[PDB]
Amino acid sequence: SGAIYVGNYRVVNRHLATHNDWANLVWEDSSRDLLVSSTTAQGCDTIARCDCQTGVYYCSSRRKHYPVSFSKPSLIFVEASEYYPARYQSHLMLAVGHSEPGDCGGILRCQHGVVGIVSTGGNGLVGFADVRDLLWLDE
Ligand SMILES: CSc1cc2c(cc1NC(=O)N1CCC[C@H](C(N)=O)C1)CCC(=O)N2
Ligand SMILES: [Zn+2]
Repeated sequence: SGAIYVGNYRVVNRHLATHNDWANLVWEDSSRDLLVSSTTAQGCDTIARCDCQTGVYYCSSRRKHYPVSFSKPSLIFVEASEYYPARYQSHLMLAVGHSEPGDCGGILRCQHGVVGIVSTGGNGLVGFADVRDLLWLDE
């Protein structure tokens, strides 16, 4: 589990979004596993606007933060699941690191702020849904 609170928005994994998220929907994209809903309070997370390929992520299955090198946002094949058929997920960045399904929502951050959230994993690899291109989260 896990979300990004910036301004009047809440950013979560689309496959984990609540009824409240869908009732206050701003934008969703199944191909990125992202959903953004509106909030009544002011979130204080800062979004990074950079091309960093190093950062730190929170791994709930280990109650620990891990430093990682990660790839640039790209289209990557993601095996079928209870939430989606087999498909290419866009804007995904991979890193060598531990992850388990309940780890989705863990934040990835660089020295410039929030980079994205855990969205995929499998065989000593963790995938992150990038959020740095969503310039409207700030405005
Ligand atoms: C960190 S998630 C994860 C971690 C692990 C495993 C599976 C997942 N599940 C995943 O990749 N999903 C399902 C949930 C929607 C995901 C999606 N974006 O379509 C795709 C298998 C065991 C393991 O070592 N790590
Ligand atoms: Zn950065």
